[PDB]
Amino acid sequence: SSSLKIASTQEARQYFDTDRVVVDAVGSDFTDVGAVIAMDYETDVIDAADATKFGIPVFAVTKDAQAISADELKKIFHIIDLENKFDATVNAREIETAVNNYEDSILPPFFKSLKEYVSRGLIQFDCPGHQGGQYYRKHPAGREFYDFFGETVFRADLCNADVALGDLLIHEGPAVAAEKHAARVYNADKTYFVLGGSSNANNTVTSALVSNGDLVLFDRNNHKSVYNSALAMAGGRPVYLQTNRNPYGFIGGIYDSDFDEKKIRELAAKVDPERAKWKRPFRLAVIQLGTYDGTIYNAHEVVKRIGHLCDYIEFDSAWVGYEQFIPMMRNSSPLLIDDLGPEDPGIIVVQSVHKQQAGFSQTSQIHKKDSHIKGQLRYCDHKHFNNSFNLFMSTSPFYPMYAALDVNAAMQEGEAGRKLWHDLLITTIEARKKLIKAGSMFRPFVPPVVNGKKWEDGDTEDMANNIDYWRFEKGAKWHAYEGYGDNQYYVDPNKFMLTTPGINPETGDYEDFGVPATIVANYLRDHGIIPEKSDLNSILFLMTPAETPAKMNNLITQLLQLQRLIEEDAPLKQVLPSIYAANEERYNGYTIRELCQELHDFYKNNNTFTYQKRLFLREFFPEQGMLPYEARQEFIRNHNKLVPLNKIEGEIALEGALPYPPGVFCVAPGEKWSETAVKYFTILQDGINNFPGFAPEIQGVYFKQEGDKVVAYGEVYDAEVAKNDDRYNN
Amino acid sequence: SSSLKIASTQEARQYFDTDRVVVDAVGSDFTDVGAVIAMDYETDVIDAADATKFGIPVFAVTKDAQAISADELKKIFHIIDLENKFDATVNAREIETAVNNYEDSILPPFFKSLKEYVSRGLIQFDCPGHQGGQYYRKHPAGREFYDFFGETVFRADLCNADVALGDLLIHEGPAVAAEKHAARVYNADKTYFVLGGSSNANNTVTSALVSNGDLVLFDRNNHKSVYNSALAMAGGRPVYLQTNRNPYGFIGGIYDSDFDEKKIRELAAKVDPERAKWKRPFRLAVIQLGTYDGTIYNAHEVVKRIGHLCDYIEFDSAWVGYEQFIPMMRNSSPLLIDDLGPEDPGIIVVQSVHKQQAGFSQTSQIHKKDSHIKGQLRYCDHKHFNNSFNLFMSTSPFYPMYAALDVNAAMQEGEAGRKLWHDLLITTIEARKKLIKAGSMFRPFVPPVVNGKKWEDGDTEDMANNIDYWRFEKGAKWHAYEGYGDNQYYVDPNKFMLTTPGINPETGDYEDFGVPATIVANYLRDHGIIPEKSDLNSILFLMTPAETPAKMNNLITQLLQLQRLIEEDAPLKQVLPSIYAANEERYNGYTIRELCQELHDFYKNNNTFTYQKRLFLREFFPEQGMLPYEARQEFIRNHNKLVPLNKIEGEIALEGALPYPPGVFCVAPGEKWSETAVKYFTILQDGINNFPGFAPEIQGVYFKQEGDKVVAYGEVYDAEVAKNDDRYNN
Ligand SMILES: *Cc1c(COP(=O)(O)O)cnc(C)c1O
Ligand SMILES: *Cc1c(COP(=O)(O)O)cnc(C)c1O
Repeated sequence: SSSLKIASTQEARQYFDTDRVVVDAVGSDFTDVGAVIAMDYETDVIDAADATKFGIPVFAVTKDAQAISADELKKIFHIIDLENKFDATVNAREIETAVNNYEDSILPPFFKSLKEYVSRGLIQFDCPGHQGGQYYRKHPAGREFYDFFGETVFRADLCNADVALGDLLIHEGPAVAAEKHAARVYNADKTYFVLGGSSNANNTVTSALVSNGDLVLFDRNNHKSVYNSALAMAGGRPVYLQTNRNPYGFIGGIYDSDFDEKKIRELAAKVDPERAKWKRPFRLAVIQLGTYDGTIYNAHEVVKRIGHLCDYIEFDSAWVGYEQFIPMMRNSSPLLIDDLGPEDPGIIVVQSVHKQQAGFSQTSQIHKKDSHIKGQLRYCDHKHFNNSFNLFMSTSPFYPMYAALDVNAAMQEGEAGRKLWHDLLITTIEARKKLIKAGSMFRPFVPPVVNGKKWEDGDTEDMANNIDYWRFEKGAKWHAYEGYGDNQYYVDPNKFMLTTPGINPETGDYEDFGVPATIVANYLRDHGIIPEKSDLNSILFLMTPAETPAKMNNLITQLLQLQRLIEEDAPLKQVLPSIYAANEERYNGYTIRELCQELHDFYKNNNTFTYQKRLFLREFFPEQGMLPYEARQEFIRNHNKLVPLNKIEGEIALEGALPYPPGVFCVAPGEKWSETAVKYFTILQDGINNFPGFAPEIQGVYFKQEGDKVVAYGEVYDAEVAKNDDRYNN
Repeated sequence: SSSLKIASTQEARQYFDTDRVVVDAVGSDFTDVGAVIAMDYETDVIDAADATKFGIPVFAVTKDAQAISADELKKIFHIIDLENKFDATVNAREIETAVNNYEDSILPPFFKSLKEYVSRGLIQFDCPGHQGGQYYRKHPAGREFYDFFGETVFRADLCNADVALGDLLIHEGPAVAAEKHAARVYNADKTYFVLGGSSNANNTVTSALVSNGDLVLFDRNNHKSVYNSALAMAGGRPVYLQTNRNPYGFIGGIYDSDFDEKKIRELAAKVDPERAKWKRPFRLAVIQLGTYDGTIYNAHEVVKRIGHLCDYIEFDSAWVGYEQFIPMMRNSSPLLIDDLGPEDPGIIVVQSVHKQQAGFSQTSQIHKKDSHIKGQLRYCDHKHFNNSFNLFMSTSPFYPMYAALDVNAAMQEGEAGRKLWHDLLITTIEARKKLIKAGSMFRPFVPPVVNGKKWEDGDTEDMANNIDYWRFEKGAKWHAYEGYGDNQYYVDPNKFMLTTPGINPETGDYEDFGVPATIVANYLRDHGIIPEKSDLNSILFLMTPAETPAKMNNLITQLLQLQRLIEEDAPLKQVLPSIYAANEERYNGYTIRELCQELHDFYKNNNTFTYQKRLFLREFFPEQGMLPYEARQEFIRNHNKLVPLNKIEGEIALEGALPYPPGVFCVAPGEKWSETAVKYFTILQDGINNFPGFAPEIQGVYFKQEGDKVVAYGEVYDAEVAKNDDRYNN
């Protein structure tokens, strides 16, 4: 027991002697216990130690060992004979050796090395220049920071000259040791540890595979990181697949139909020989496994329906990663597709370990699963893939940030790991029942009825393993998703999503009254609860085993409290203190209902959710005036100008239009501004200039303050400036 | 005093009452003190409090205030009349208000906000998914990690849904607030906080300015990050400038001559019109301000000699940043070039804040100083420069890592900051004197004689402000640098460098006996001291105000101890325990002198340092067979094969050859393997296969295990594979 303590029951106490460490009772969560020591009859302690699925060695003290039943013997490690004092020293050695092996076995390779390295108190003259955080504590501000985070995070901040922790770049020693454990845990062929966010992780993927002018099959929901890297950077040629959207504006998956061999090819107008010739016209297809709004794909049906058309497939799964550890979710896992022939695509998975797994912000993994085509000329080897990695991977990775990727792997590994997640479904499934039965107006976006009974009337333990309760059925009265098919999509259970009053189910039109989600997000924040995101008529909360019932019931106290107030038409001053404070003029003497109604009508009258649909509907994509790689260059060269929003229609944008919702590009670079877009943006822009303290987050557009109102402006192609620029012509 | 304590003298104790906080004597370093309280006659305490240049408010308790001299009054903030009890409460209020303002004034904007945000205990449902590190503590390995780094580093790990700390991407609120303070502190026009290492910082710079086929003036010493981003990535065309090297193999600056307008242009053979036409044929010139081995440029003579030939200039100053804060070093600072006309180049500075400043690994800044040409078509605005920023900046920066860039700015700011650095010159200058006077065989790479007397016989305080003692004179008996000129280059004082026995000064040839620096690096590490790097006959130690005399004398204890043993020909077992252990066979019965001599002869007989020169000498650059952007594409497309080292001469490399020393590319991508290179690498390769436990670090080359020896192999162009690949031809 180096750091680990020892859990003993009061009776067992007097009978063991590894009194070198910290002993403590059992009502423990057993997470800092290296050995458990109890009396044989104290069977519930042996059971508690057991269920955790942790593997803590249990020692049962007896006075009649021959009497312990086989069954209990299947739960313990060693027996301690209380009536024998000659064994007192071997007893202590056994316990100590046990604790030490327990620990030596739970810690991942890199973390264990780093931890031991720091235990040496080496005199560092290498870089970081802060060396031990000792530069920091010499200055008063440096000292506040040093005492704020603590001496350790600095002590363990090391670099390349600390060879005992290996080489993280070309992967050697503990650095690669840990990456290989990640592989074993995730069922991949190589895991690359990325410390620059899945943003830079994608940059590695695309920049390794895609060559200039190569055909990229594009999921239209893709994060800016894919657009820019695969298309604008690598110079690939996208061939988009339209997306399902709905009255709530929710980001859905790809149109069931868009998955047609025949269609895709025609749809591959782009390079007729590339397409109308090849077995696989696409170098890569990049698809969003799980979207921000809870739609998870059946990785199994995609690889089958489009694998032959692409050399590799990148599943950008930043919003997931855990579906491989939740039984009912196995179909969604692409790394659990064990039967890949030489004919199907090398599969690749990019996941932000910080988002919904255990990791510090900026930590992600790249799982490489492509041995099935290891022969091929299309096959991208490690030398090539590590070349890319090294284009974006810093020459000086933050070490404590690497150990986080390492401890997350062991945390997902084993039944204990998969037990942690199950327990979360039980909590989550209960918080939702509580909200629903409690009468909340904010309702979990889940199937109303399932198996004749209603969703909240199911056995939670059944719902925690029964996918029937988490699936978007083909033809949904409730989800509104139009172009989906069977056993194609499911609802991500760790995306606690709630919808707000304002949108009608059956009818799919708006209602007369609606409670903009923003009013709710703000209320929450004002009461010490930070929501992840809140669109127009929905608010989202991100789940991981960190959740505890108290915390779930903490969110619900506030959700019921905000409702009590909206129905009682309280004063807008009271419900949203701060917004009223700042915008006291504009919101003078308002009631929440005043605002709710007002905001509500804006989008209602503005026919909002109609525009959000077309934006991702193929019969409404903008018009590619310039290829993405091209539009960039023009931008880089300064051949552009700032057309105002209103008269920018049909102008070629040199940057993507990134509004919220949904926060994906709406006009890719090189695409010429569409009538749709322009209008959606105008609803937003005017919404900004009408509801101060409620303005939607936009990107790729700039707001010039035009007297009373502010005004959007975008960087557009200027063929004239370009035209007359003698730097390029000849 | 929120966290800040209070330093009072025993006499002053009984006279003040802000007994709400922690009070403590004065023998303080004053770094956790918000107010200092003493008796008027205790003048040395008021002085100690003063010299720190911290700005701590001093309160002087008196019994005859009319008697305190003017001079002392210029040192105190407020007077405390001990003989007045009615003022007891206003006295306490004053002290408390004082401490609170002191603090509110020392903390940078972002740190202060993050710190206050965490003080609220908000219930986080946003991402990171670990939310508070509470996911981690639920698992035994997660718990070891959670207890290892502590609760705070996790608590303050936030994202976008935590709006109160602003928007770090598009820069708003506390995030931009801090970035602007960095600008004020650094004298730039915009500072961009980069959390992906100067590696990604460079990717931002080049990727914003350089357009495809643009002309890049290339410092041949440039880090892989520049080669790859400006050339291999942006597809720029380099025009190299040869580099000064020496018998120690040390990375020097650019050849004084290479800086000739006429030469540069001819030298610009590349695109005759681009050159033999334009005022500025170059879009960018990327130059290494300060190299790994101590040579710092005079930023003032560069901009003057080559500014007109380029639109912008990127000074990759990752090995520096502090020369702007050291008086004698101002010439080297580019941001302290205040007189920039519309005619001269927008100046940009990239610095790794973690390297030799105060920051966590992966932290760097990009200083944008280009307002002087803000009119121009060549002028790269923020919208364009933030576009690049956002290509590599993660959509989820690690926040604690951002506050590090923030506290580093305040730490450099003010006389207190510039006082911290000076003090370091005084320690460092004294450690070297000690080594030299003590008779060490490892000698600081400094001018032997200066001002008639010898270097270690100067007034240290004079040497800490006198550049004469840190400069490579034109024609040096001692530095061996050949192509340098006057007041062109200086020796970086915060790069504690020592050379080893083995190379002859006067003669510039090897000696008969030599002590490979690796022997020393290894000894050191074996005794709890981590050197930053150790080449063939030199070992480097990186300095910052974190150094303390005890630590300096700690290194020296070990340096004298290793010497005592080398002269006494100890057993190789004893001097290098571990190396002997592992390689017990090979080094059996060895004495250190046996190895020293052996290793020594290897490079001697191998004429090593001659090859290292030509490698950066223009009349010995490889032959560009393929432009860098091209060679990559071919690599990406798989048109390649693994030619072994020995028969790889004159083959086109698809990856740079990265040996150590010096750790810069020796064969850029597309360049065909040169005779020089091949040999240099063969010295290394054979050295690996001869001195196990002493193998040089290589990259871009692979070692296939050929029976007894291992073998280097590089990715070379394969025009045939290429030739027959029907995917590209038409
Ligand atoms: C978060 C996100 C990214 C961007 O990566 P970071 O890890 O946040 O730096 C890329 N793809 C998807 C689907 C994402 O949600
Ligand atoms: C360190 C270095 C880099 C690489 O940047 P990191 O900060 O280490 O990620 C780029 N340029 C130079 C001159 C460097 O020394």
